[PDB]
Amino acid sequence: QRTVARDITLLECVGKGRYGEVWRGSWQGENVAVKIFSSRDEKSWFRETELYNTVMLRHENILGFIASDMTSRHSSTQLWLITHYHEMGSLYDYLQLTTLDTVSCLRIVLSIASGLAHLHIEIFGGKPAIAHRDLKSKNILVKKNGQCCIADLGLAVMHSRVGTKRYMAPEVLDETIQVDCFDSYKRVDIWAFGLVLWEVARRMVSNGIVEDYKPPFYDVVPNDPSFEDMRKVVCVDQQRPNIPNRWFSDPTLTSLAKLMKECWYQNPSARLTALRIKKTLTKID
Ligand SMILES: COc1cc(-c2cncc(-c3ccc(C4CCN(C)CC4)cc3)c2C)cc(OC)c1OC
Ligand SMILES: COc1cc(-c2cncc(-c3ccc(C4CCN(C)CC4)cc3)c2C)cc(OC)c1OC
Ligand SMILES: COc1cc(-c2cncc(-c3ccc(C4CCN(C)CC4)cc3)c2C)cc(OC)c1OC
Repeated sequence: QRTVARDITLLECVGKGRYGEVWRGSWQGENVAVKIFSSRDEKSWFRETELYNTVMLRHENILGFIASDMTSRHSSTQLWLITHYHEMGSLYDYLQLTTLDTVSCLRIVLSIASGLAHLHIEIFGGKPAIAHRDLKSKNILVKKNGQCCIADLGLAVMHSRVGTKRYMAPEVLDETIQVDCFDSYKRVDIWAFGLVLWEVARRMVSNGIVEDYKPPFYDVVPNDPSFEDMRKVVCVDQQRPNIPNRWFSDPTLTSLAKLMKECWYQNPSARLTALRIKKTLTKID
């Protein structure tokens, strides 16, 4: 009645960590991305699989799902997540070398805001509201058309492993987050979005000037900062990323500085919503 061609050829490893590995693969002559999970991070595969079994997200700024595969091995279970492949790689990767102009900077950040607002919004008929819980530049991929997409729903929570410590909001670091209020999780994503917006804005040229790529808080915490390192910076001293003087000569960067400030309020309920961020970004330039 029909052949079901399941063979995926793994061609090149494009990422390896404690999570496991990501591979460029081939299925029926087309590139796919294959995430192979470590034993240590099986729950990330289960959570993303459970979410996609609940709602088949389809959005230009969400990494495109293809498949979740569990295969029985002699002494172990093998877990793969198969997605669209974005050959330009992560935003983290891309910003290291590349500088941006006004149009490319805005296109990047508005595409991220678009993906994030899609996750956050409940649609009746539709989708549950979704918070990401690990938004960062390594979890955003660059597409050839200049838009980005959001990746890795292994920590996501639906309404109707913990986050990367460098990007944790103050209420996560001081353990005051209202864990029974779904809006709490959206506001944690907004904080992290503001940090990503800062990372990208630094790489936008104005008046012949650009900042070097740096991760958020590069100047105040070590590599692999501890919870305590982050809590002292963000909660106790209430530091925020630096806005360089040169941004205030450029109307786009002046507007982006204002926006990122309104993602970083200590009071989570004062932060902008993803929908409000989108509207603000459509009115810039
Ligand atoms: C099991 O595993 C994998 C399967 C595949 C795959 C390969 N060929 C064809 C298919 C297919 C799709 C859909 C139908 C429909 C047709 C309409 N009818 C009314 C209901 C059924 C049938 C067949 C699939 C799903 C790829 C994989 O990897 C890319 C798989 O591994 C994860
Ligand atoms: C998993 O991913 C991929 C899958 C496939 C693929 C392979 N065989 C059959 C199908 C299919 C056919 C028909 C229906 C429907 C059509 C309308 N109604 C009658 C209900 C049933 C569904 C599915 C697909 C989608 C191709 C892909 O790429 C070209 C995939 O992407 C990598
Ligand atoms: C963040 O997380 C996930 C990401 C991906 C993913 C999807 N497309 C492309 C990539 C990629 C491709 C290529 C490079 C390099 C190699 C060549 N060049 C010299 C520099 C660029 C880097 C990255 C990835 C890593 C898939 C995932 O799941 C299957 C992820 O997990 C949810």
